[PDB]
Amino acid sequence: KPYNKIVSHLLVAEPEKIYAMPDPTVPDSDIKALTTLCDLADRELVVIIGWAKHIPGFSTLSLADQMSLLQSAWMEILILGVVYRSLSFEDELVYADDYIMDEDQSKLAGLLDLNNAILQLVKKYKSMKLEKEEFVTLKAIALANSDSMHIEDVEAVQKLQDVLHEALQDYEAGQHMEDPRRAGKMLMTLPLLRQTSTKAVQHFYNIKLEGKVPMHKLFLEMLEAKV
Amino acid sequence: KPYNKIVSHLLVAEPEKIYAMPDPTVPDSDIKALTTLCDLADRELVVIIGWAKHIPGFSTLSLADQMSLLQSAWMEILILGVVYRSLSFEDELVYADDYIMDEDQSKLAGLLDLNNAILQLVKKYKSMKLEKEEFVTLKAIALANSDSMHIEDVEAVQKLQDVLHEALQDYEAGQHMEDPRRAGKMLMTLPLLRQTSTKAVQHFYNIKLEGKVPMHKLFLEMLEAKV
Ligand SMILES: CC(C)(c1ccccc1)c1ccc(O)cc1
Ligand SMILES: CC(C)(c1ccccc1)c1ccc(O)cc1
Repeated sequence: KPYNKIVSHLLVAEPEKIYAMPDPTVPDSDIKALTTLCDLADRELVVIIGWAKHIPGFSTLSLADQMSLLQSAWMEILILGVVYRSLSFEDELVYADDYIMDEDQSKLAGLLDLNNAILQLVKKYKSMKLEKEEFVTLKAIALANSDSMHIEDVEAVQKLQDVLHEALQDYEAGQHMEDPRRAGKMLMTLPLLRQTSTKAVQHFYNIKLEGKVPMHKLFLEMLEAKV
Repeated sequence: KPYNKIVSHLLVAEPEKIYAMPDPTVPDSDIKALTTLCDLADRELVVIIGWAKHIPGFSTLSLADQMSLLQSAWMEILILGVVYRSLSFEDELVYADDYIMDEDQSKLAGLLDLNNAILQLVKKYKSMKLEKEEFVTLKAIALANSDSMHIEDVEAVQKLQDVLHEALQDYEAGQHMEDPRRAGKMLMTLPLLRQTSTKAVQHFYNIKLEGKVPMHKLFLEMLEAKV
């Protein structure tokens, strides 16, 4: 009862920060902004795949089921990261330490509506005082609960959901006795995460189809996955 | 402890069944199918607005906040209804007793992908053995948790969420002692409901823009709401 092992484990499994490194030789444009974001996402995806192996039971799934979960959840994981990094900021999104977007920049990149939705997620989590413990557990839950149409072992995936849900419940029962409904409140933030992710995916799929922004192999693979 | 009053209340507040009444004089087409569905939805929307007043604290919200919740949640409520009606069927959606769509009909109407997503929701709820008690409580939660950008009294809306979340938790603690994580499992079905609803809204917005399917006042009002 010092607190949940799965939560502790997810905390130590947390990947190091990644830099966006916008090209200082390129003039600022919508194409620059979007090229930078997609490049950053491609590198994050590598780290996410590595991170997932630390989740209890994930590496025991078939490679196919592992990839199905990742192909469904990837954008929710990416978004939750930016959301968390942005918690101590106001009306700004911390994509990286060297890449913090305010309203004007979002307009320039054509991302005003998308970044406003992400800011809505930030707003909700701020008022809830989302902790790192909660963030890492929610990223794991979003992976397990990602609703892929293509799952082979449905029951094993449901088991993984249950293991991580239990970790959230246990953590909340021990750490937040003042609110016995905090775990459920955390789970009730997942629909807006799903909604914002669905919008981000279609948006960047549209950018992919327009052909003006170069994208790397892994990002494209994730983007080109079937719903 | 016979069981939760809010749940009992929602049960008696449950609206009577509505008929689709496809026009028997009109030849079957995609336009007929979609005209019928949108007409049915328009009449359901009237009943949903009436139903919401029975939810504790809802009518105490300002008219603006009431309408914001409804304009964000309406499609999730409509979808959850079809999902529930379809639970004892296989690969068919019971839009109404006189309007049950199989795969072929969905293809004809251009709804294959949408109806497959709704069937995924059905599949999950079947395996969970979703009860009417749970269905009615989830419709209410989806309304309160609908994530409108336009809320005036955020704290009152959060209170409504909490009241209905508490009802779900209490019901599950009393009725399903074999699974102390069933309430959370119910909440973890809301992201796919949100996802499917977002897709249904854009789809029918596209149909609205094409101008070939006539739609009524209230349905259009709900469709024309800002995200
Ligand atoms: C490019 C992408 C997918 C993005 C950018 C803007 C809005 C939504 C997603 C992104 C990139 C990096 C990241 O950490 C999170 C998301
Ligand atoms: C027309 C609409 C919004 C619909 C139809 C097909 C797929 C998704 C939504 C609908 C209509 C009636 C209904 O009970 C639930 C949904």
